[PDB]
Amino acid sequence: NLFYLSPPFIFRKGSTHITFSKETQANRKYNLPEPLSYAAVGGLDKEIESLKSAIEIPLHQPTLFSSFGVSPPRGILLHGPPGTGKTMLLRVVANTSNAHVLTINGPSIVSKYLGETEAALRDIFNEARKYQPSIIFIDEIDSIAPNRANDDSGEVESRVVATLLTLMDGMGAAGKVVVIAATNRPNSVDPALRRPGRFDQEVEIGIPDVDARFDILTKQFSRMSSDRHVLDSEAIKYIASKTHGYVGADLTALCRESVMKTIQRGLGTDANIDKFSLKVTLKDVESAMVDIRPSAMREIFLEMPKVYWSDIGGQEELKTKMKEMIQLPLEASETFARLGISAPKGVLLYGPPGCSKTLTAKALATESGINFLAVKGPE
Amino acid sequence: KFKLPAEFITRPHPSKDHGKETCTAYIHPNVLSSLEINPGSFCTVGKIGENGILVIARAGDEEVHPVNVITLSTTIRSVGNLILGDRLELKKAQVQPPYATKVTVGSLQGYNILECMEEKVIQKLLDDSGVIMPGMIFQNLKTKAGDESIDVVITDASDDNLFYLSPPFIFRKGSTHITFSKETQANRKYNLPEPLSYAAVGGLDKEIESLKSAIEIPLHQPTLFSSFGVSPPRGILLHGPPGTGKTMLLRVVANTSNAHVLTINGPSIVSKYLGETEAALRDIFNEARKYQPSIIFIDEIDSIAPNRANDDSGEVESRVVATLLTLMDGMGAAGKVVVIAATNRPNSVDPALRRPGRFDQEVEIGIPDVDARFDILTKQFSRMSSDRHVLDSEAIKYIASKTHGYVGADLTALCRESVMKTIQRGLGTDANIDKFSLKVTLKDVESAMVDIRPSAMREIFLEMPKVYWSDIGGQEELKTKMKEMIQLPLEASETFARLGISAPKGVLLYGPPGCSKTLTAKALATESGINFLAVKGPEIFNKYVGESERAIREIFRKARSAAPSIIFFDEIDALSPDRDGSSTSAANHVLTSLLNEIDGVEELKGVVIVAATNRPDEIDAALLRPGRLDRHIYVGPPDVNARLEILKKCTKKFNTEESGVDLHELADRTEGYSGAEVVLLCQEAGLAAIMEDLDVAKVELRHFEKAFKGIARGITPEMLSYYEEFALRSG
Amino acid sequence: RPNSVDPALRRPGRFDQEVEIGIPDVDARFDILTKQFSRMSSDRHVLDSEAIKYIASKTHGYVGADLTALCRESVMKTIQRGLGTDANIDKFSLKVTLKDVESAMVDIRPSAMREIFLEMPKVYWSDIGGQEELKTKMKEMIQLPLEASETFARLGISAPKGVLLYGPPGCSKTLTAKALATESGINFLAVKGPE
Ligand SMILES: Nc1ncnc2c1ncn2[C@@H]1O[C@H](COP(=O)(O)OP(=O)(O)OP(O)(O)=S)[C@@H](O)[C@H]1O
Ligand SMILES: Nc1ncnc2c1ncn2[C@@H]1O[C@H](COP(=O)(O)OP(=O)(O)OP(O)(O)=S)[C@@H](O)[C@H]1O
Ligand SMILES: Nc1ncnc2c1ncn2[C@@H]1O[C@H](COP(=O)(O)OP(=O)(O)OP(O)(O)=S)[C@@H](O)[C@H]1O
Ligand SMILES: Nc1ncnc2c1ncn2[C@@H]1O[C@H](COP(=O)(O)OP(=O)(O)OP(O)(O)=S)[C@@H](O)[C@H]1O
Ligand SMILES: Nc1ncnc2c1ncn2[C@@H]1O[C@H](COP(=O)(O)OP(=O)(O)OP(O)(O)=S)[C@@H](O)[C@H]1O
Repeated sequence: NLFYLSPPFIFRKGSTHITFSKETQANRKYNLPEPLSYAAVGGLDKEIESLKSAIEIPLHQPTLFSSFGVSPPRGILLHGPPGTGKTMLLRVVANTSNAHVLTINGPSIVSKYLGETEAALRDIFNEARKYQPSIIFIDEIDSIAPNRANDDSGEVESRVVATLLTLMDGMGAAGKVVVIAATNRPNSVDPALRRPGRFDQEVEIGIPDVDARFDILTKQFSRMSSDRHVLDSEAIKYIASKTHGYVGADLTALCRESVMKTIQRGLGTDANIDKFSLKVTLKDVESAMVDIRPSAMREIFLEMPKVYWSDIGGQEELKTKMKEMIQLPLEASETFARLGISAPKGVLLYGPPGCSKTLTAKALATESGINFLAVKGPE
Repeated sequence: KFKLPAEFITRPHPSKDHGKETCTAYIHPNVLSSLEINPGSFCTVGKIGENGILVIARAGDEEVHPVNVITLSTTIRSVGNLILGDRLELKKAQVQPPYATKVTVGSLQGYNILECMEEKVIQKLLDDSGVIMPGMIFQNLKTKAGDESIDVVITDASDDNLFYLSPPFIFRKGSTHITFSKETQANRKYNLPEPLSYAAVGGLDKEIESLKSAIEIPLHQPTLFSSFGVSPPRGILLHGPPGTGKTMLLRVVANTSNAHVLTINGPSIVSKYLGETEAALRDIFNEARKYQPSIIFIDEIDSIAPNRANDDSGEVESRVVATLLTLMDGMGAAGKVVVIAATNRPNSVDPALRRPGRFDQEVEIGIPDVDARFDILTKQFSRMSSDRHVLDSEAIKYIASKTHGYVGADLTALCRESVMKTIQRGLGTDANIDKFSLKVTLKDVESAMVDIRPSAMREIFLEMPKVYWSDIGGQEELKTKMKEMIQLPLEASETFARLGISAPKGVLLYGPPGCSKTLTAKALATESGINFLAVKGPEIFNKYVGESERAIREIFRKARSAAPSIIFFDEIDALSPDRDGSSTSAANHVLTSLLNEIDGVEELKGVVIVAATNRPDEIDAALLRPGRLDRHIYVGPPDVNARLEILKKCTKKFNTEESGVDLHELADRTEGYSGAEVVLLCQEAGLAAIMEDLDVAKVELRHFEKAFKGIARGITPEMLSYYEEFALRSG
Repeated sequence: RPNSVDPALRRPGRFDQEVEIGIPDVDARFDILTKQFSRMSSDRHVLDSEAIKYIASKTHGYVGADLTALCRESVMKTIQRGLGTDANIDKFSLKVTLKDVESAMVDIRPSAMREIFLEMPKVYWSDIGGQEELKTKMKEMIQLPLEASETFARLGISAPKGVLLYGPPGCSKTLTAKALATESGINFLAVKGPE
């Protein structure tokens, strides 16, 4: 009657047929945990190889540095805006590397009794020393190791930061141990904790480029079945160029919302329709994208009633020049790049009240595709 | 019933210089019996959490040995680098280790000891051990000359990795063979712990003499003070910026000083119960007093002893501080105990601890200068010693000259990153090269400098392009004057020291919009070599009463740390009203902080201040004085040659050499243009060419004429008259 | 911290009498130094008893433990002087010359003065060309009231304890502050404006 993660069976030669297959993974029926791998991470290629180097040499080839008379780099810190995939990197590092894996999940170690938070850290680092090689993860380091000089950091923060400092570089030794940390606020981490010897490397993990977003979208859509209908490159490339300022969590939300839109369309067609054949068509992605907001833009509220160029009566000169400024440098990038010329990046629209000044700004906002931040004089 | 302790304490053999004892661990017979380790059997000893050494048990006098103490000679203690007072885990050996054929007798003083010594006694000294391993040292063996002594090392043994730190071997006499060498260290593939020594510390000669004076006499020569009737000292407080060598000095003192060593690593003693933190301190000090001479180390003493008047310091903190005070200087005497504490924040340690009898000396471990840095780099590159090709002492001196602001940890990181550049170079030529066979050339140190910023500069995120002095057209006088300040003081330092004069520390760049001011800031940030800080005008201001001044003080602090350094004050007039009666209190206090921090009661040594302004007559006189903003340099609209250089640089990727346009005619045409207007002319011309077609070939004179017709001259004779009548003062 | 103790304990019948062990003045300093130099009594040579009054007169801010540190560092300085003259001179045979106490005073700053971290390179009254009236008036306040204390007590006057230095930028106002820090002898604190 017991409950198992996988059914137990016994092999009895001859009487149990060893039937071959080509499926490279276990049967999907079972909900077996499936290893996360680097192939699921998009972009960040150079950062991924930097993580590989700084994880591999300290743990799996230390005698190379001992041969060269230098200490090993026992620290990596990942910083960059939220949603860029910092915890994804920590989980893939955990699941890929063969090492003792320990985690300080910020507030998970914290206690209201005087010395217990510090004792949790000492036990974690002594376990890492005991079993080698070892990787210690600290997601949101800034939650347990604040600046220690600012006003709100009292004695408790001082003692926790001191424990981290002394367990990384103090009278005690390290061993084949590497500490990997992630933070959205690198400068809120204590300044004496980022010196070489502690978090020597600061592998920045920033917002994706157009190439990075294309990579993330191809890898996200590779997870699905043959119900995509988005041409592996072209449609995904259009979606990647149309996403500006996206970070990667929002792109996953966009894919999930596209699935939601396709299946709600299916329900609106008929309740008993054969959904699985309802390919997510690019218009479903479009309907999804209008219902998501870029990570860097949730707080940019706009009423923006979707102005288009044809609404502006005349002003053909202004329209041509604003096409020059906003559209062309992206639609003809290689030409400007090869001429060594950066397009003009500022314009002043001046004229009597009630002309097309603000309306042209709104038209740029809702025709250029790029983001659009607005300001007013006395606000 | 007898209770078995969980942790034993190392202590020294009192008995003898040498003998068969050299592998015997005397233990309390209660413990020996309880563990069934009868005398003569094989037992293992090791630091907690680590593999163990193999030794021979013996029983100690019941009335002298406490239960905790295990007694070991220097020979065995050298193997695992066991410092007296280290906590041991003792265990019985399940299996007798095998026999080796090779005994690799090394030397520490490096002589041909077989000539300096009679090997017929060396054989006895090697034989007596019974067990043999890599690492065992033998000490103070008198030479044939008698007046001198030698030390010996067993570097390795083998026969022709888990549960054992050093591979244990048994001395099967006759099958064992000597393989003598001058080598001083064990095979690094074993990965034994390498003892620390003072020779690994550089740039702290005076501080090292101070610590040695304040440790040796109080511990190993107390009768000297008693003869004079002065009480011995009890403390040293090492302090200084993070990364300067404090904990390294504590580790070296622990390794080299022949005293019982106890440690308090930050709040390692802080406990949830009401009186356990005080009990821990009292236990530590009673142990120190029981096993004199002893040293009690306290890292992060600002974390177990705050100021006790600070708001956050409650009763727990008060009780701990009181315990320290009473244990160091109270009604009971502490004996021959020296407390060496390291702290990055000396003023957070309670004032009562910082007075004679508690912390007599406070030794500052400061940021290394050029020579201290040369020492550090020499010592590390000597720790390399074959894989370098960085040699002749000039390349390391060059690196010391180039790595400004480095603190000592950054230098270790530089060596490591240079090694990694070597590894990836080797991969760059052979994807399977032998990484143990490479060498780290000066190219690699230079290639690592570009990825290591000083720890002082970590907070200063300035994402700037790469602007060269070749980008700035004209401004030759400005370039010469800026070189005189930025690079000459560092290249011609000896000449300045000889003439007795230091270079001026400030320049005010003033001129009309669009002429080279901030561009020179970027050029310095790229070409200067010395560290660059920048404040973008009113960036510092804050609604609160005392924060806008703290921003100034903090930026100047960060510049002091990273000296030599450049601070660029962009549009400084935002910070410096004229004090003619304006009621803007925050601006006036910012101005006063800036004044008193450029040239005030404390001098500003290595920082050079650059400030750019559009409206230079609005700046205060006290700021423009010599000593703060020494020399005023006018950056005006480019002349014909400067325009022409701008055009040649900007129009390079226009295939102008084909036909149509002629840059000299243009340079003459654009009189009165700011440089930005010339750049705009080129940009708009390229844009018009793109409009006539998406070619990549060439622009035409039609495009330049069209662009010229659009750009208006933003600089007027009133502006130039203003700037020239300001300049008229200099004469 | 007398006020940190509960008032109920600071009541007659529980803590009847409170005794204030204050900071020693010149006479207390001299008594302390006489007794700490009496325990030495033969390795000393400082015994003129005018040398000890001299030292006491220059030990500004010394609280009583600083004087012990002073004697100890004097022993160390004479030790290292002996080693400098001869490589293996018997350290037990040396004597503590007055020069040794003077050379120790350059290292021991009072415990009350240990929170004040001021860099302040050396500057001397000879570096400040001119300003002779200023130098005379600064001496009249910083040194005469300590050199001529008994005369002031006889005439019944206290010297003025404030001076406002004013003038155009670039003259020796802050330079005089650095000169005072280097050459006044007495302790130096500084507040840098809106700090
Ligand atoms: N290539 C990718 N880059 C980034 N995020 C991805 C990527 N692929 C999937 N994701 C999803 O985006 C999220 C990335 O993890 P997050 O933890 O949200 O990132 P993070 O916010 O930087 O880490 P935190 O703040 O410590 S939770 C997860 O929900 C992933 O499922
Ligand atoms: N070609 C046009 N010229 C002027 N107004 C136009 C034009 N086309 C449409 N409009 C309308 O006229 C009004 C002008 O509004 P705005 O574009 O805000 O003018 P405005 O000059 O920006 O006014 P301000 O900013 O308050 S001075 C809006 O209702 C527009 O929809
Ligand atoms: N010759 C040297 N001189 C000084 N420092 C050195 C030298 N060689 C290496 N170092 C580095 O200096 C550092 C010594 O650490 P410390 O500066 O004492 O630590 P800290 O950040 O100041 O605070 P704590 O409490 O002492 S860990 C280590 O990172 C060493 O690698
Ligand atoms: N030789 C040159 N001289 C001046 N400006 C140049 C030159 N070459 C390029 N520029 C352009 O000049 C622009 C303005 O740079 P700066 O001269 O630093 O402006 P500025 O002098 O600081 O004027 P203010 O005081 O900020 S309004 C840059 O964006 C460059 O593109
Ligand atoms: N005899 C002297 N008189 C005046 N200044 C001198 C003299 N000798 C050298 N100086 C220089 O003059 C500078 C003036 O320094 P400060 O005392 O800071 O001036 P200041 O009186 O404080 O003016 P302000 O109000 O601070 S701008 C010193 O830093 C020296 O470099």
